[PDB]
Amino acid sequence: MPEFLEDPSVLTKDKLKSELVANNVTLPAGEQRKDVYVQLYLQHLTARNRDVTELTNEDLLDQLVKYGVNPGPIVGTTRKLYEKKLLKLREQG
Repeated sequence: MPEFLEDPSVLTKDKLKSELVANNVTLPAGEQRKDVYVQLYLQHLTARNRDVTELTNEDLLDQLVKYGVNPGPIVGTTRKLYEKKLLKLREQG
């Protein structure tokens, strides 16, 4: 669980998606919102890792893939869900 940014919101949606795939994070089907991807990053990492918002859509996916997660391509309303979920994975760290 490599040290992750304490503020991944600075990441783009595509970047967060790769992060989740790089983390072998599995992205549930039926979810395409940026916030969902942002919280998933916080839900998986930050929630256990104890800016993600500045990551670009491309980089955000790179991080999601790293967690072993491969959901649907962040549309524009599910991105927040993934951002929140990411925090959960980050918490695992």
